[PDB]
Amino acid sequence: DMDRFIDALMKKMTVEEKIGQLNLPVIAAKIKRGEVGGLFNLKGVEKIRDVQKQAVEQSRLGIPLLFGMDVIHGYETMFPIPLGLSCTWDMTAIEESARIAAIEASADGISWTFSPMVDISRDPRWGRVSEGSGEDPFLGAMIAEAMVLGYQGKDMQRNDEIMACVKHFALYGAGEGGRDYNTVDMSRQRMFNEYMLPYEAAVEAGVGSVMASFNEVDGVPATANKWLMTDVLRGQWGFNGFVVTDYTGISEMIDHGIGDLQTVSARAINAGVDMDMVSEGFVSTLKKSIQEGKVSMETLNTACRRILEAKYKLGLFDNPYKYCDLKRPARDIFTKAHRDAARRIAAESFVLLKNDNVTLRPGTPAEPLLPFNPKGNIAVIGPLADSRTNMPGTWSVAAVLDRCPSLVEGLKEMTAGKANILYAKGSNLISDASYEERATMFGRSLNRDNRTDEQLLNEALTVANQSDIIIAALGESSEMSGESSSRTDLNIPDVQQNLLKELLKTGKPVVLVLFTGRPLTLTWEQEHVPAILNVWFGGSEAAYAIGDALFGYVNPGGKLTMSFPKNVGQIPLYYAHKNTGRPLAQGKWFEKFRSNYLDVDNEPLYPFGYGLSYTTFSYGDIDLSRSTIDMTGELTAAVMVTNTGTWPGSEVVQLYIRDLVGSTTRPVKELKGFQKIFLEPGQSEIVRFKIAPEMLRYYNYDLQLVAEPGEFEVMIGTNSRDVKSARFTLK
Amino acid sequence: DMDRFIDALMKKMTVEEKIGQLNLPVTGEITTGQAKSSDIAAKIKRGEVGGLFNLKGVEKIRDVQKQAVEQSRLGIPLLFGMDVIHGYETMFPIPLGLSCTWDMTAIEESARIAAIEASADGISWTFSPMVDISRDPRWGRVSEGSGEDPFLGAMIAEAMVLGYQGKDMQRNDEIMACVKHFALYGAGEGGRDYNTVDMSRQRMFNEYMLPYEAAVEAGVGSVMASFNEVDGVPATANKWLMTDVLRGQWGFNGFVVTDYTGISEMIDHGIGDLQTVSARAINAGVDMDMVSEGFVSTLKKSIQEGKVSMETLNTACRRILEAKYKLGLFDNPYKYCDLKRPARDIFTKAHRDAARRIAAESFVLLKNDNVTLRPGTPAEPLLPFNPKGNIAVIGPLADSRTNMPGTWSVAAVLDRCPSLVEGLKEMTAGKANILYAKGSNLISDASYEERATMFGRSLNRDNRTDEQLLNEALTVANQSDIIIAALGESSEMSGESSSRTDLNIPDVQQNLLKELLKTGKPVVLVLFTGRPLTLTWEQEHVPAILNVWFGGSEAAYAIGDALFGYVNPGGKLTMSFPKNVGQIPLYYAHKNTGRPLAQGKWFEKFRSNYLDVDNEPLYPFGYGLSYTTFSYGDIDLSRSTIDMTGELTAAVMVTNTGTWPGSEVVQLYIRDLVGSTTRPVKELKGFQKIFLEPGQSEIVRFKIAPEMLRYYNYDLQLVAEPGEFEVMIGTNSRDVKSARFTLKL
Ligand SMILES: [Mg+2]
Ligand SMILES: [Mg+2]
Repeated sequence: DMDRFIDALMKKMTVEEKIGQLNLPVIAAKIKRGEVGGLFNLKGVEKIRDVQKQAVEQSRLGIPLLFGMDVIHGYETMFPIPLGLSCTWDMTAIEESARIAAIEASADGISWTFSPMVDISRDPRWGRVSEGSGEDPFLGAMIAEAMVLGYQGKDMQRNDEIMACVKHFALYGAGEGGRDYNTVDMSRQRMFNEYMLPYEAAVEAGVGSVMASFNEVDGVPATANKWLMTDVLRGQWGFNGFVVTDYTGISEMIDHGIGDLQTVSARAINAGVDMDMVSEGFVSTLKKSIQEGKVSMETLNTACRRILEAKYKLGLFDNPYKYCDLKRPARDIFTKAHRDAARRIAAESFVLLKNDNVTLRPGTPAEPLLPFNPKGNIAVIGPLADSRTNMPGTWSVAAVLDRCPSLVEGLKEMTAGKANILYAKGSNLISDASYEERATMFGRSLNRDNRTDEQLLNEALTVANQSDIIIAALGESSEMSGESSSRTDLNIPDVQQNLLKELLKTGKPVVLVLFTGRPLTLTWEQEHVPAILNVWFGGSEAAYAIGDALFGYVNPGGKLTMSFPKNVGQIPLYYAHKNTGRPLAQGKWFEKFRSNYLDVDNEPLYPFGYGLSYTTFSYGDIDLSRSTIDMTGELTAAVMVTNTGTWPGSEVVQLYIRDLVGSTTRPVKELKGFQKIFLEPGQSEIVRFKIAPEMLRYYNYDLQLVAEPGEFEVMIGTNSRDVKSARFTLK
Repeated sequence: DMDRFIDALMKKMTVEEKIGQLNLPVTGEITTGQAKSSDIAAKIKRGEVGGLFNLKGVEKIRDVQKQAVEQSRLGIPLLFGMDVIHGYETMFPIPLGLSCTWDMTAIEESARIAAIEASADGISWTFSPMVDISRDPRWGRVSEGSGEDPFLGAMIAEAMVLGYQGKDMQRNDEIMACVKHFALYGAGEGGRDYNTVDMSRQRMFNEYMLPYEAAVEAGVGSVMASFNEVDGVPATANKWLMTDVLRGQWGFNGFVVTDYTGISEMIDHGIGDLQTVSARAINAGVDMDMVSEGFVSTLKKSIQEGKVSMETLNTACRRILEAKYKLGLFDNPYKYCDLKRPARDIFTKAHRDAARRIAAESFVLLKNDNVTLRPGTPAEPLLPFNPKGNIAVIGPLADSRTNMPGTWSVAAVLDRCPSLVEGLKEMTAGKANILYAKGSNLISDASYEERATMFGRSLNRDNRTDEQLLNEALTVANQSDIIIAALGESSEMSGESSSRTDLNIPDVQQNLLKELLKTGKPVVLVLFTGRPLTLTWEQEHVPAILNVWFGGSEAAYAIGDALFGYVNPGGKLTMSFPKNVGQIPLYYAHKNTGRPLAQGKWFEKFRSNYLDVDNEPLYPFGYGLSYTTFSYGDIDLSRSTIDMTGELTAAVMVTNTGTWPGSEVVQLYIRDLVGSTTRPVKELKGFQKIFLEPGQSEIVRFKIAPEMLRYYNYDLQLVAEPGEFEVMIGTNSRDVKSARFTLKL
């Protein structure tokens, strides 16, 4: 068993060797000296197996390395960016995507992924919303569990299972101004009720590791916050794994302004940080701090033991080359089977935001543009129409970017012999050249040239006037989101929106195929464009998935997981908000002396849980099996859902609960369940949710997790806004 | 003594009479909320009323006080309250504008004058000062406060309280003040009034609380509970706030009043029914119920049921009686009911002359670039200029009397204030011709204009086309020697329940501005606003920009004073002006983060920065220009190391290097370089407003002591830690000279 093996190995180690287990650089001589616990961002089973060999046969002790990577939404087969993927509301598919990424990464030497990212954000200015699962902790928690299980399985003993790492602990999504890395501040009550659940869910799913965040919390960088890294993570949640820093998290505490490298390195290990990514703080200062009494041998031994336990649980002491089978890449990476799964999941992720009836043929009743049969001349226009490299999304560091089909390429393939795909670039990404350069970093160039926006527009209008339909492929480049990609404006960029306006003016039907890593401010587009399909960034097979949706091979069933505001001046806008003492009643905007603005109502353009279908669904009234239950009781909430349109399709039936009165103020609703159903036209299904007091608990003023007696409102519907309602009492 | 008198009075009182002292109905003509009261005369007779508010006029107040004194069983006199915010009838600048004077003597003076006028007319109690810290210029109530900084906020709070109350409120021209809104109301989410507030305890104490504490320590007689929740509890039910901090920590001896229907609004907040939330309020330390009738209609039942004790009720009642006693109302119920005072104390020339001086002192010169007026002559700034020829005054703020005083002017006579055109015409009679055109409406949307001009601020929008308005303005402009573009907000685009998601000069006004600039005539933007605006376009394109906020009843004259060079602008901003609303919140006293963007390095991947704009406000905290220029020598520190017992002096020579006499606000900032928690990159810890003649120099000296270096650490201990400090002095928070020193144990 483990405790004896590790007891025995640690009794053999020098202090330098114990310190070395805590070092994660991004070398050959360091491994020989036992100064390396793991490496990251090394790609290829060949390079990795050879680094493992050195560790195993050329260090005094032969301790095997962990090999890490940001395997975030795929290894080479790229699934949608996590924010897009969350809109599937499909935990089975989400688990599957993680399973596949693990199969591919493990095939190539990787034993550890820095995933899932589970940070709640209510602030769409932050580029890293693309990396998460939206604004809601219940859904965030369910996804956290699905991802951990996908990567790790039961117990990481299979050679196609790897160690997951829940990040970024904690509260990194609340950075002020939506500006990445910026100050975070909130009450403890808000932390636990509104931000913490997804981290806790990952811990409770058995996640092997946790990554400490860049932000301060209560004026202490998270990487030195003992309350977080020990008292909450271990003391409250019983986490048995290890904590890694984010990239140079330790030395960045110097800039944060809490001390010199020795001081913050000591504070980090004393807080419960076990492994040091890149900074070399632990390696270069811990011996000196042990000599001065600033860090005890107990503390060092604990950190070391945790690293060794992780290696042992991965089976690395049984076999250092568990994940170095040179025959696996050919069998496991970028296979048709995997790519087909990615295409299926990508189509499932898209959110149909609008699909109004349009007058297509003179005299006929108006009908929607989507879906359409692939025939005639199909214009595909815009700076996202013919880019391979922008398809997979940000966070695709192992992807072969220029191997992904562009939208034009994929639609060409899918329509060959049936329709002509007519391309025009239409516009640059944005007017400002310098902006375009930074927005297309990391190999995402759109090959901007000397052609002016007027030139590009004119060419596009010529093409558009040759066509029967216009697919406007517009929005963000993939690197307008991700890390260090914060925006103060959330529009479709200037020249693209002008292009869109001019395309509409041709009188040809226009479908907006929107690429984005985040919520955008879309009021103009909602007013003027007949059809809006949010495709996020769908991964390496996005082009094919988009064709599937456009041509009706798949009926869109995605639902938003983050509010879409009308303007940046409404931020933060989130569905699970408090009522205030002066709530504006529905339809009363504007009212003086209510909580409202002079210039816009309080509502998002599209709420949490919003998404349309090529069919329609109708909800009957809610049946509650009980009108009252006590602290040990239960009841069932039941609703009949009917497919009332002409298309087979899926619906995400959403369960919300409002605690009407609290000892503290409670949100106007909270997601507490969901079921994704598939119905043929005319078919009905009674959807049942079990409601029990465990679900009704919340962190009160004293941070006691309790359900208080009183009345609750149960709401069920197609999104967080449009719901059927019923009430019951807890005694 | 007071205790004996109050003991005796309380011995006579029924439970209903003690409950009645906690009740504050609304009456009169002033509207500051939705709910209205009824049956007040009979309620007073029954002893069910402790005070009233929104009643204006000494004759009306005297009649009502005579009903209280002569016709209730016990004759207990009423408090009479009003929002006397920046003036009674003689109106000073809106508080946010006034804060830009950086002149505590003038601020105190303005409060003194307001107290003299209000007290002359029956008022014993003002709901002032508002001291809420805000970093969010979307919020309309930034107009009512003193900006984003707690040090300056605290000094202003003291100045206002002292101005209203004096030493002890004994004089008949002294009134009770009420610090509001306790607490954290300026941090409402989205900048949307009344919305959720949430923050850490450390943030509360380091960043938000000091101004409330300063008012308490100045002896403020009352505190107003805020509308927002704090830690999930409406402030009106928050016992930690209203008891533990206010009384427990700060030793407040006065009483707590709610804001307007604050108690019944807790039902909406979602913490229970009227009885439950009223019981919670009084148990928390709330003593007086504004309008809701929570206390009067439910406390007896709660007392019968054991939800509120007799000791709790007695304590709340005693606090109200103590307030009345300290104001001298038991000695003389009619102290403030001198029917002959209004004719001699209100809206006098002396008061109005002071308001005119203080208004000119409040303006902030944001830009004043050289312009070539005529070939062969070197370029000069447009401001100041001699009044001569044809001076155009154009825009929707050009000829509006009622928009001059600003929001929260509930007792002002709005249509008596001169418009800008009227004032400039008076000031230039026989010297220049004042030409006028409205030029544009306030904003394209007529429904918005209506709600923005409520409370008697109509601009008299007509059915003229934008074409008619613009063409008339262009005909004026093309005959004019200079154009005064009087643009910006209407007064009620700020104040309560006036939040904006866009902070531009409104559409049709900005279009007007573009067209005026296109004439090629020289254009001065005289900008009216209650809040920071997003002015990047204007800073690029307009030669001269004078921020006049809302100057009060004499604003038009003060504006003439500045334009014509009778006064040299010396105002400095007290709140950051963002480049766009996507940067909110911007504030100068911010943490470094772990990935600070080095100066001049925008854009850098993997630093804390945005893709589309740099991190900086257009105009930083403390920003303001003059008709002259000031230069700063290097800082001289008297020693480089001190201990906790010591002190040092930071000195710098400031020289007037320009051609005009004028004032400079010399600002002291300190950075605690290393902390056990992260510390702001700077914090204002002092200032001195100096006046220099051209060529004159002055050595400005600041005492720096360890007491100034304290902050609330992780454990909320108010401590100074040993280590390095950076002393910064300069003309605003951005442009500073630096020196370093060490603090030791
Ligand atoms: Mg309840
Ligand atoms: Mg220090």
